[PDB]
Order: sequence, then structure tokens, then C-alpha cells
Amino acid sequence: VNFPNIPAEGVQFRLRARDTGYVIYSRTENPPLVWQYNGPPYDDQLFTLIYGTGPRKNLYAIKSVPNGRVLFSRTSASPYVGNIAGDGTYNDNWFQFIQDDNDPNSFRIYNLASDTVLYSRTTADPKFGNFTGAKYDDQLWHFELV
Amino acid sequence: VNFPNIPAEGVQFRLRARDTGYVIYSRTENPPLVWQYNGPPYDDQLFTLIYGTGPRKNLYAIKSVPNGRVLFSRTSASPYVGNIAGDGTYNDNWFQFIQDDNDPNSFRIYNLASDTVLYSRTTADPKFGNFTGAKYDDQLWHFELV
Ligand SMILES: CC(=O)N[C@@H]1[C@@H](O)[C@@H](O)[C@@H](CO)O[C@H]1O
Ligand SMILES: CC(=O)N[C@@H]1[C@@H](O)[C@@H](O)[C@@H](CO)O[C@H]1O
Ligand SMILES: CC(=O)N[C@@H]1[C@@H](O)[C@@H](O)[C@@H](CO)O[C@H]1O
Ligand SMILES: CC(=O)N[C@@H]1[C@@H](O)[C@@H](O)[C@@H](CO)O[C@H]1O
Repeated sequence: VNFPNIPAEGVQFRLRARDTGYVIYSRTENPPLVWQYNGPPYDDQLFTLIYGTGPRKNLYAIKSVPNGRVLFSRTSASPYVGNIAGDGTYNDNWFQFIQDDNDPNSFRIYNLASDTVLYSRTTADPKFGNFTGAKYDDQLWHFELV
Repeated sequence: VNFPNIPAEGVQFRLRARDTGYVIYSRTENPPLVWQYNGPPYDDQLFTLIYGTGPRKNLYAIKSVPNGRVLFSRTSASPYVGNIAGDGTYNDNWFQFIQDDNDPNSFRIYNLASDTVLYSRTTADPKFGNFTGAKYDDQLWHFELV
């Protein structure tokens, strides 16, 4: 089931992991350009959604407020999770927000092109990334409206 | 996770529900045109896949062998599950095959446009249809190779 509380188009938010409490950032300098962060609020943690239509209905591009780049999640080349300019020019720029089967208040950030979800953990490196496999709690996210 | 054993493009198969053992049929006359059936093998139970590309990567159109129509699954209008001429003109003609979380050999027939899965049951009417909500075993299918 699609997450029932997806922010309206253009509404700004942070993406915060339910369990770690870390947020995603998307920047243009100093790789990794997309990663998780535990610290003060920076503008590169702010996102809006571009609503997919037609073949992209129920998918969304995740766009950076300060730099305008959208996220991608792929398995073909490094970096696997990154950003790129535009408004979702490429297939792997498009994400589905899938409500958790148990916790109705959180969702997975799912990529149709790559069949992956984003995760945030405190355990094994890489501590942030994408993943194809079983459901784990470290794949659960919140929209944090600002 | 996408079902790892999706038939090659153009290969013929039946869609049989794991629990009821009923198969889907798709015909042009006598409604319901798409429904479940408990009985002998007939041509209107035979399907092939059109492989989606580009924005439809990891999605598939399900085409009927004897009549050439593709399936649809929608919540907008009755019939909710049906067929239509073409090769996938509409977004509700496009399906993802999502492996079950527990049973690696079965999958849900998921529609991105409508956020529904197909089900087959012996209990309440309608005994075949689509559904937006929790995971139930009556939503599990096999590709039956012919
Ligand atoms: C002083 C400095 O570089 N701090 C960076 C900041 O620029 C921002 O990218 C943040 C993630 O929101 O990560 C921090 O490590
Ligand atoms: C053994 C191990 O590292 N397991 C992790 C699992 O805990 C979870 O983090 C998942 C990503 O959601 O990735 C797996 O590789
Ligand atoms: C005008 C209208 O309703 N168009 C629908 C279309 O949206 C789609 O549901 C299709 C089945 O793939 O059936 C059509 O009748
Ligand atoms: C309350 C109720 O009847 N729930 C059913 C559920 O058991 C299952 O059959 C599902 C289809 O997967 O449809 C639901 O309407």
C-alpha cells in the first residue's frame, strides 16, 4: 500500500529514518554526495517531491531544495545512491513510498527501476545505501515537515 | 523484491493461485470477461508477457493468447479487473510481479497505477478481484508453464 501521507508537491521536508533518527542529505561537493547525517539542520537535508504522472503515477522524484538535483538509486554503477540535475530525467530517479506492513506511520523509499529500498543503520559499512531483499526496520522512513 | 523467475518475453503460461488452485481466464464474450476458473485447461487461460522498457522497466503487460487483449486492474470503474485491446496503452495495463516475503516460489500480481494486487478466494463475493491493503495468502500466484 502506498504511504497515505505523502507531502503535497513542493512542500519541504527532511527524510528521517525511524530507528537511527538520521536524515538524508543531498549535496554537490565532497563525496558521498548523498548519505545519512546525525547533527545540526543543514539546507542540503531539505527536499520536495515532483509528482509522477502517466507511466510515473504513484512515483515521485526527490528534489533538493538548495541545489535542485534529484536522487537516484541504482545497482549498475557507483555511486549506487546519488543525485543528478533535472526533474527526473532518468528512470532510476523515480521512487514509490510504500507503507510498512506493520507500522502504518513509516514507509520504504522504493525504486522501481532498480528494485531497491534505501536504508539507514548504525551497524555495518556501508551504513547508508540501497538494498534488494527482505524487510528490515532500518529501511523505514518518515517525512519530517519543516 | 521482484519475482526472480518471470517467464521470458513471449513464453506462454497460466496464472494459477497458490491456495485455491484456480486459474485466471481472459475472454472477449460473456461477462465476467476476466475471472477465476476451477476446471479443465482452455486457451483463454493462456497468457504471455510484454516486457516493459524505459519507464515501464520491471513492469509487464499480460496478454491473452487467443484474443490478444491485455489485462487491466483498476479501482476507478467496474469491472475492476478486465481486459482491453492493445499492448498496454493505459498505465493500469502494467503489472509488477512481487515475490512473497515468506514463500520464494509465489508472487503478487501488483498494479502500480491502482496500487492493487489480484486475489483468488473461495470465501466472500467477489471471489476473484483486486485489492488495496494488507498481505493475504489468497493474493499468491504461480506461473504455470505450458
Ligand atoms: C561543515 C560541514 O561541512 N558540514 C557538512 C554540511 O556541509 C552538510 O553537508 C551536512 C549534511 O547535511 O554534512 C556536514 O558534514
Ligand atoms: C547481515 C547484514 O548486514 N544484514 C543487513 C540487514 O540488517 C539490513 O541492514 C539490510 C538493509 O536494509 O542489509 C542487510 O545486509
Ligand atoms: C476513458 C476511460 O475510462 N479509459 C479507461 C482507461 O483509463 C483504462 O482503465 C482502460 C483499461 O486499461 O479502460 C478505459 O476505458
Ligand atoms: C475483511 C475481509 O473480508 N478481508 C478480505 C481478505 O480476507 C482478503 O480476502 C482480501 C483479498 O486479498 O480481501 C479482503 O476484503
